[PDB]
Amino acid sequence: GLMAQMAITAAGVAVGSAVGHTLGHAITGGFSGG
Amino acid sequence: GLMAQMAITAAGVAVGSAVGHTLGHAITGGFSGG
Amino acid sequence: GLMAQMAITAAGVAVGSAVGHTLGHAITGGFSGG
Amino acid sequence: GLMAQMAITAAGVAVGSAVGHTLGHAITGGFSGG
Amino acid sequence: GLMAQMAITAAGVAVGSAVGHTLGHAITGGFSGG
Amino acid sequence: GLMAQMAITAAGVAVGSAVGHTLGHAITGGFSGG
Amino acid sequence: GLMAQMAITAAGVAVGSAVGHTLGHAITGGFSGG
Amino acid sequence: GLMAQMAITAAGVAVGSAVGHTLGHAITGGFSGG
Amino acid sequence: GLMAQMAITAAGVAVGSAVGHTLGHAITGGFSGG
Amino acid sequence: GLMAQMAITAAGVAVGSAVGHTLGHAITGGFSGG
Amino acid sequence: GLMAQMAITAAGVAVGSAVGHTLGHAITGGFSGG
Amino acid sequence: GLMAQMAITAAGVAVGSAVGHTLGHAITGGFSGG
Amino acid sequence: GLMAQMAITAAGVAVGSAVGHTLGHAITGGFSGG
Amino acid sequence: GLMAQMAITAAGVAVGSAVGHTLGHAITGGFSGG
Amino acid sequence: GLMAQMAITAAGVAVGSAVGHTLGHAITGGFSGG
Amino acid sequence: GLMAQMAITAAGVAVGSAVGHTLGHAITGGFSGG
Amino acid sequence: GLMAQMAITAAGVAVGSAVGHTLGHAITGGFSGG
Amino acid sequence: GLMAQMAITAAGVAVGSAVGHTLGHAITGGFSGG
Repeated sequence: GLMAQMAITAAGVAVGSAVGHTLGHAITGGFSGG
Repeated sequence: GLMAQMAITAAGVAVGSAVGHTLGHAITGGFSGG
Repeated sequence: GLMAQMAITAAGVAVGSAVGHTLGHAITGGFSGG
Repeated sequence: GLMAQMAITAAGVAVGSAVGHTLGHAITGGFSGG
Repeated sequence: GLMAQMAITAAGVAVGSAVGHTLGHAITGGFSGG
Repeated sequence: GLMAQMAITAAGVAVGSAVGHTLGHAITGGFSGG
Repeated sequence: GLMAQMAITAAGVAVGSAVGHTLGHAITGGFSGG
Repeated sequence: GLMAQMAITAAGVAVGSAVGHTLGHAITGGFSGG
Repeated sequence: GLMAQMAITAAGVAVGSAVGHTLGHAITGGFSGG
Repeated sequence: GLMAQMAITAAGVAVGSAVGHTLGHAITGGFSGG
Repeated sequence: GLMAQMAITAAGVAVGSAVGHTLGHAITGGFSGG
Repeated sequence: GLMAQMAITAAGVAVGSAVGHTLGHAITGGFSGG
Repeated sequence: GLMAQMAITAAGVAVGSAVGHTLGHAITGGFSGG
Repeated sequence: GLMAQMAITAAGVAVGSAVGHTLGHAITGGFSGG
Repeated sequence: GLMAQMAITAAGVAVGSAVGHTLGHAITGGFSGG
Repeated sequence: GLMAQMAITAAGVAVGSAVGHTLGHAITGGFSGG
Repeated sequence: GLMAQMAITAAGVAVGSAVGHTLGHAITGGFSGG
Repeated sequence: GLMAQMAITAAGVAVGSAVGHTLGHAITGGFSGG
């Protein structure tokens, strides 16, 4: 029984082009993870 | 019995082009994950 | 018995072009996940 | 017996073009997921 | 016996073009999922 | 015996063009899913 | 039973080109991880 | 039962080109990890 | 049961070219790791 | 002005079960394609 | 003006089960493609 | 103007199970491709 | 103007299970590719 | 103008299980590639 | 204008399990590549 | 204009398990590469 | 214009386990490379 | 214009475990490289 607060599971990834945010956390301001 | 607060499961991914946010968390402001 | 608060399961993904938000969380303001 | 608060299951995905929000959560304001 | 609060099951997806919201949650205001 | 609060099951999907909301939840205001 | 506050699991990654943020944490402002 | 505050697990990585932030922490401002 | 405050685990890495920040911590301002 | 000697264009495909020949060429004997 | 001697274009494919030949060339005997 | 003697273009592929020949060339005997 | 004697282009591939020949050339006997 | 005698282009590959031949050349007998 | 007698181009590969031949040349008998 | 008699180009490779032949040449008998 | 009689180009390789032949030449019998 | 009779180019290699032949030449019998 595993837990993931933020999970992005992509086994096969092939990106020809990606301008800007890509598969990440663009967090701004606040985030209460405690 | 696993739990995922934010899950994006994409086994086969092939992106020709993606300008801007792509498969991520563009979180702004607040998020209570505790 | 697994649980997913936010689940986007896409086995085969092929995106020719995607300008803007794509398969993500554009969360703004608040979100009570506790 | 699995549970999914937000589920978008799309086995075969092929997007020629998608400008704007696409297969995601454009959540603004509030969301009580606790 | 599985449960899905929000389910969009589309096995074969082929989108030539989709401007705007597409196969997602454009949630604004509030949502009591607890 | 499965249950789906919001179910949109479309096996074969082929969208030539779709401007605006498409196969999603344009929820505004409130929704009591608890 | 493992836990991941921020998890991005991508087994096979092949990026032809990616200008800007890519598979990371662009955190600005604050983040309460304690 | 392992825990990862920030985890980016990518077994096979092959980047043809990546200008800018790539698979890292572009943290600015503050971050409470204690 | 191991813990990693900042973990970037990439078994196989092959970077053809990467101009700028790459697989690191571009921390500016503050970070409370105590 | 494109030409296709054998064309089977099916944008959205969802096959629950298919025992035997399925969406292919079961060519036996001869075929003069020159 | 492209040409395809044998073309099977299926953008979105989702096969639950397929016993036997599936989306291929079961060529036996001869085929003059010169 | 491209040409493909044998083309099977399937952007999004998701195969739950496939016993036997699947998306290939089961060529036996002869084939004149010169 | 590219040419492919045997082309199987599948951008997004996700195979749950495949016993036997899968996305290949099971060539037996002869094949004149000169 | 490139040429490929045997081409199997699969950008995003994710194989859960594959017993037997998989994405290869099971050539037996003869093959005239000169 | 490049040429490939045997080409298997798979950008993103993620194999959970593969018993037997996998992405190779199981050539037996003869092959005239001169 | 490069040439490859046997080419298997896989940028991102992640193999959980592979018993037997894997991404190689199991050549037996003869092969005329001169 | 380079030539490769036997080429296996895999930029990012991550093998969890591989019992038996793996990314090599299991040549037995004969091979005419002159 | 370089030539490689046997080339296995793997930039990033990370092998957790590999019992048996691994990234080599298990040549038995004969090989005419002159």
